[PDB]
Amino acid sequence: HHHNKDLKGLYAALLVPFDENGQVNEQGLKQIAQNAIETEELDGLYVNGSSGENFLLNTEQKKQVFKVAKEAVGDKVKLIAQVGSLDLNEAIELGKYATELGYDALSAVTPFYYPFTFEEIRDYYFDIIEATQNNMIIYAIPDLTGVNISIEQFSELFNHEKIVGVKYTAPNFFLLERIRKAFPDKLILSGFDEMLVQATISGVDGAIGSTYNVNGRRARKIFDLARQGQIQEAYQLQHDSNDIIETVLSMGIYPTLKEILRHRGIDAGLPKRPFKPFNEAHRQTLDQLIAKYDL
Amino acid sequence: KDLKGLYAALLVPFDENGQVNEQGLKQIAQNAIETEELDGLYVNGSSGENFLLNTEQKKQVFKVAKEAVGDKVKLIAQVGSLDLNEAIELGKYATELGYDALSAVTPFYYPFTFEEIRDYYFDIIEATQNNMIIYAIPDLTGVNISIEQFSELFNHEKIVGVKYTAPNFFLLERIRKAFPDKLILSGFDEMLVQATISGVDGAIGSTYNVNGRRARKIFDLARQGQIQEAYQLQHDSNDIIETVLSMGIYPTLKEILRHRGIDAGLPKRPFKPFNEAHRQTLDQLIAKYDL
Amino acid sequence: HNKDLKGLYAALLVPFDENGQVNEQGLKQIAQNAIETEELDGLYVNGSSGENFLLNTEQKKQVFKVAKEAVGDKVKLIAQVGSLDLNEAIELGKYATELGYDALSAVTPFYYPFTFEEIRDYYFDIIEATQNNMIIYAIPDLTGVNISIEQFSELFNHEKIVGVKYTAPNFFLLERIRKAFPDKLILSGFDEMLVQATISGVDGAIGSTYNVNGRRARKIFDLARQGQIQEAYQLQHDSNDIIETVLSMGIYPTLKEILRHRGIDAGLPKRPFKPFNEAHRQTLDQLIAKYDL
Amino acid sequence: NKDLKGLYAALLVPFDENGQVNEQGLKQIAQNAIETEELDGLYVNGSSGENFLLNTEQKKQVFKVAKEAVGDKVKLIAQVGSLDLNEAIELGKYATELGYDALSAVTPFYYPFTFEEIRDYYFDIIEATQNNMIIYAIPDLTGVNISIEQFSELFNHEKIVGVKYTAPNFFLLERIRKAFPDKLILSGFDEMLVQATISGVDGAIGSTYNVNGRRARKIFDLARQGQIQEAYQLQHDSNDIIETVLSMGIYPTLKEILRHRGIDAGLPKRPFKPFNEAHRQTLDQLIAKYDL
Repeated sequence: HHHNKDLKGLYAALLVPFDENGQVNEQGLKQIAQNAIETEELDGLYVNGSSGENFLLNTEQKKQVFKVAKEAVGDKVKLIAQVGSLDLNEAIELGKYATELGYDALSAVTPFYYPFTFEEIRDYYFDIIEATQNNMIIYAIPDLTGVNISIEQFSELFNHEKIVGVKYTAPNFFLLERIRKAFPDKLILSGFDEMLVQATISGVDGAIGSTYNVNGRRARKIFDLARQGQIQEAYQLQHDSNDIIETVLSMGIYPTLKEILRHRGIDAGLPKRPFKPFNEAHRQTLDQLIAKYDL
Repeated sequence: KDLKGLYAALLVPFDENGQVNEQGLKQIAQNAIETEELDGLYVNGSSGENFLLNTEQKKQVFKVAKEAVGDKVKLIAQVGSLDLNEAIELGKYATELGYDALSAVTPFYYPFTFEEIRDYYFDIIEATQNNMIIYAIPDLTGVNISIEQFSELFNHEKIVGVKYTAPNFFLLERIRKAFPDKLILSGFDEMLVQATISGVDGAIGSTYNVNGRRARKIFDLARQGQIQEAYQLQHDSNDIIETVLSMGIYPTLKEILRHRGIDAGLPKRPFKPFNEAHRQTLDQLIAKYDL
Repeated sequence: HNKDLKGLYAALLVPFDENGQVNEQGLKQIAQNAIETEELDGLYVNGSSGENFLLNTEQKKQVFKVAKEAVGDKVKLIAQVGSLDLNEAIELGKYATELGYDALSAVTPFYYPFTFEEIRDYYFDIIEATQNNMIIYAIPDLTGVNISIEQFSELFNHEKIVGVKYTAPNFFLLERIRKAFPDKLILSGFDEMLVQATISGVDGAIGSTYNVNGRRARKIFDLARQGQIQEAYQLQHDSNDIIETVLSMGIYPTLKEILRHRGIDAGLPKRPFKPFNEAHRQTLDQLIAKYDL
Repeated sequence: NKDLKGLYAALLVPFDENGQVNEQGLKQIAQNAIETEELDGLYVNGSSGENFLLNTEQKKQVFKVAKEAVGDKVKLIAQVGSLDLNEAIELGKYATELGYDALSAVTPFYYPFTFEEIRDYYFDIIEATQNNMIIYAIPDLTGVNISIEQFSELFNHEKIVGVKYTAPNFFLLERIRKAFPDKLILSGFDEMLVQATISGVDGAIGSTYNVNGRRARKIFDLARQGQIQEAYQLQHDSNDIIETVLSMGIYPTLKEILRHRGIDAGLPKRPFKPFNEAHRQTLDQLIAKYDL
């Protein structure tokens, strides 16, 4: 019954603080990590994903993020390693690395940019797994990648015993339900924070999110209350969170989330160029959001 | 009447020449209210093959539907058309028949500006004096209506709500919050449970013609907090919905009703009749879910 | 004998009054302007440009009849009868055939997600009932409907599907179609890309802006085919200034405003299209003086 | 200080089984583009070179090998665009120190960057390298569209000297052409070379020119000579080639055409799959029919 359900829970998609030269701030990274567990009371980190600006880093920076995040948390804390890269050699090297550190599972975004064939995408996942022997979590983000995965295609992927589930962000709830019903034996972690409540009643096993770095407590309440049948209160907390998410998005989500962390005393530094620093023309509105929701 | 609740998007049976089978139409209407226990009918919508009809057929449908059902049945008339004159004329005829509100698809095909789209709704309201329900269906029309555009529409005291089909639950949420006193009726049968926990006041659907009981149970159980059960029922409804789409929805839905002894006739060309090659699979569905 | 349908057509504009009723005398002036002033080979009638999809059946007939009575017997006349209502499409196709239009045309059925087999048989039904030649009208940007080459060949296999009014913005698809169907009429419908369309082997063009810019359009088409490509292109530069400007202002109302400045009773657009905005007038007059419209 | 008009090969790269660069093979591909295909230049480490699959050393190696493989009459453009701005700067410097005539960069993708962010990514690379820059716009792969307004702001930088244009819109191309008469426009859709030519492009960069450049130049010359019907006939032929190679997996197949000439074409880098032998006969017919 609990087969493949080990990595259930709520996960922060770890944010990364940089210095003026795109270099990782290690003490700040350590702080954001500890904030996700200790303050936001979350189950795990999903490390070197979209939110950690992973795709702007060189190979050594990524390793560095994999190392500091595991150092900064206790053994009870679930850890997923996003090692997806267009460079399959890099992703294997990062895969072996993350595995040897004790990350409980790997994840990889679907290959993008090039119009890869399904067969090509499938064997990208098969090759990472072959070389690393770790469990693998599909990361489907069609809004950034342009890549869509039919139900027939998940069936082919989920047919590998080491492809354990999916970080699901397509916004389609007909698809999510088909998937949920077709593959009950597989983990589905949802990736759209602003739709947590809908994903919960669609039977997701949990969620991964950028905004759970600042709003992990409301997010837990949303997930737990919906699973309890307290729909109305879950939805009201989803209103609050959607105020939050909509505001962060209109200011540049990763810098803004990082400014919210700064305000708690964290050294959240800067985003990596070409991402721009938080624009001060947004500061007041950001402070109102913070006061109002006590972030 | 307050317009809350569950509506069949009324299907229409046609003969070989694409003419309305009045007697089968009466039967389809009575099936929705009496057998499927629905609150009302949404008449001349997408599911009634409305956009294939001429003006007289439209009137004929409005008349036969209204005459077929109890006085206390909620009735919404989709009068939306690319021909504004036609829509005004149809809005008047249905209002005079006693339809409780009007509904109109966002003008489509031509790339109308928002202002143009706005005053089409306002011209319709002005000529008819009936309440109006926006029919938003971007998958069919290519027209999206942003939150600010909903604000301006909803500022009109006679635009009392939306039949919402955009597959976007972040926007559904924002609209639900920004407009707590407007009517929201969801249009995606396959996502009724997600729409319900999102605070819609009801739902309009083509598959409620055959599966309105299950639909009611999703809406009620989800709101009473029996969410696991609501969701299981959605799993079941989505087998039904998936099969039917794969077979051509309107004719397949009509084949299901024909099975109950209803004279569900034919789809209007250029839709093709139900393909016999699907019948076994359809029979298995009907048998499995007692349709 | 049948006319060679090759050539340059106005997508005919229609003037209305305050109530969305056809202004017949203006419509006549518009049809005469296209042929006598703009010097075009023919009329494509009740197309997108005639605000056709806004009309009732009686109105579409009216427009078919006025357009035909307005031009000489030499003038090529194509009737757009595409409609979601197949019965109406057939009644219109027969009415235009009886008027003596040289070909029918029909937009691909839209709104509903029709099947390709369904789109095909809508066309075959129209032909069966009218016995006229049929021109497919591909406007994927308004319909959201696309036709692949295999779908075009299944369509073009009908001997009475004589061609396509092609408005997809894909010059790879167009080349393939040009290649695969040398025996079929391809008329391009993207006025702003007439030069590229000519050099790709189109048999002519249908277009709304030819109502005011037909002289330049003909020179683009002639010069491009004579290999005077640099001058051809310069006239497309100038033509696209005009297209872009009227686009920005609401194309059908603005084109009818230009017709108005020639003394034509171009009336109003049919609502929900709004009338030409006075705030654009100055710019339009400058455009009119600079390109002598 | 060359003007950069003309026909470029987007240079393909041959790999071994472990995704490593086959150098000897690379040299043959550069020389085939220049010597056999009679082209003005190479666009190096672009989409066609499986660039975005490579690590940083690999991109250097390609830049270095391609450059050593050709003479000084040969115009060279270094595509250094990268989600990693540090890396993009690093490569830009390296290419510029090797003598590349200009740099090029794909618009930052994956993340939904704002325009200001896209603009300053280009400005920083210029700042750091001081070479000329060529915008690589490829909306079909990136989902990034550049408006005429955004081109004007970009082209306002004296070092942004042009654009490799692969958008499929000829109204926009014509607009661009008219508004920026002083800038370089190199079209990137091989299947639309003729239409781009008569639309006033200064030349073209393409993957199929590795095997069909001779035929390409004739499209480009004939259409300018106004030998339009002939140019277009050669576009027909070319598009039979393009369509056939696309249906088989463009980069591997193109490299298999090169093998028939005795080039050590190697393999593509995974997750790209090697040319599938089920296509062999059809490819051989194509090579035979179009004399490749």
